[PDB]
Amino acid sequence: THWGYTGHDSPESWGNLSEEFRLCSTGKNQSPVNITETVSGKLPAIKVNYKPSMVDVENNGHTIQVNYPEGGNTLTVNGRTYTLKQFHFHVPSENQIKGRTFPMEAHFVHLDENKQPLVLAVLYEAGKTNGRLSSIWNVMPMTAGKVKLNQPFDASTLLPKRLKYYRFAGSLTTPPCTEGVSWLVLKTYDHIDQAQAEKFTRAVGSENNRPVQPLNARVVIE
Amino acid sequence: HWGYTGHDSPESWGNLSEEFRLCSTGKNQSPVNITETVSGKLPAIKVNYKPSMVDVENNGHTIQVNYPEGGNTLTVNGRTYTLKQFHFHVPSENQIKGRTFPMEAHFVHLDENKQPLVLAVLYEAGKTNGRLSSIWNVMPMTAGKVKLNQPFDASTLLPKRLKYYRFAGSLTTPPCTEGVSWLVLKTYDHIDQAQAEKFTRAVGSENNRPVQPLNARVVIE
Ligand SMILES: [Zn+2]
Ligand SMILES: [Zn+2]
Repeated sequence: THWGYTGHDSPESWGNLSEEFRLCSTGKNQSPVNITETVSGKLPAIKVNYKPSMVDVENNGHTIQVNYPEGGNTLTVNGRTYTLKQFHFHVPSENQIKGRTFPMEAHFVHLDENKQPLVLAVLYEAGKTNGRLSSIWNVMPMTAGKVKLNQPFDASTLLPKRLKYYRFAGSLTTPPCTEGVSWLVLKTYDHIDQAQAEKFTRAVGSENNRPVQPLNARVVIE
Repeated sequence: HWGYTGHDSPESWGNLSEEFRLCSTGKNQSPVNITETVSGKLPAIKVNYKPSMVDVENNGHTIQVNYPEGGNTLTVNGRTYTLKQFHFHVPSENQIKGRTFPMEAHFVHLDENKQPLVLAVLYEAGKTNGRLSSIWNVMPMTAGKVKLNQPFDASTLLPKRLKYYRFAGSLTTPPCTEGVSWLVLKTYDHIDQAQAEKFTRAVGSENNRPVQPLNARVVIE
């Protein structure tokens, strides 16, 4: 069913749209969340192996998504290898750190061999222009459609130096709100100019952040 | 052929057809005016309604939302009833201590053995009911059936607290069949004047049957 962020299709109503979106309102391990209290722990290191690839940018009406038709771009964590399937954006951010909403947030969606999803999240602070995002921003479809990127894109450039992260379990922030998703939110933020965030919104048609959900029985580790 | 006005009013139903004789001779007729009750430990209601493809119908006596497919159920005491349809009455048919409400909704269920169960929701005059808007928008003004294209979840029409009044009754329209389980929710929902009047206009008149004596029945709450 059609769903959105405004009108009668807003996040508060996703569960009433179709029986398949039921977990959006009944789930107890939903995303995004407001990270306030955390438990300090010895978290395992992240091994990222991204390479210049043949990707295609897409405007699906909900976000601007960069699709990877093939494998080869991976993330290894605690012995398990996850393959990057796609990455997209949210303006403003969905997850919050101590009540702070960020200008933008990127979600790098991965899937392991058993099809278990893992999302790596990057938060952006308001500031200097990001040239690393220009290659995608300049070809950004202003309307619903896909555009093949002529030059190979290297997602490695979109990741910080230090890969320390916050770890918790959650779900997809969009319908059907499937749970069983591991979330790794990077502690080191990147940046964007207020104008970059603005062009995004204009292309999508509205802010596309889902409101924060209750942590419930969950503990966030840092 | 029956109605609420003209020569075929509720008070005459039993006289207009041998098939409608129970409307005048029944001792366990609905609706009723709930005044005196017996406090008892009633079983909790388990409602399992979901977004479904339904059709809206103006049959000349009410505005009805039909469910051709199964999947929407109500469970009480291990028994499971499947929602067949829900309709409305303006003003309400049942009363609580002499009080008639602006509107009343009837959710008609049937179990494996075709035993009818009616869940009733009463509405007070208040703010605009936005959860009824979708149905109200496509509401056929003339006798006819229209298939609501977007899915409708009847759970949005029910309050969080499901306490209810329990008594046995009948259908409130001919042939006034008895053996009907009635569960009237204690918590009220709301509608505005416009919505109520809009309903009367499409149906063509007030469609509430006058209250019937309880006789040997007792209402439990
Ligand atoms: Zn996302
Ligand atoms: Zn009725």
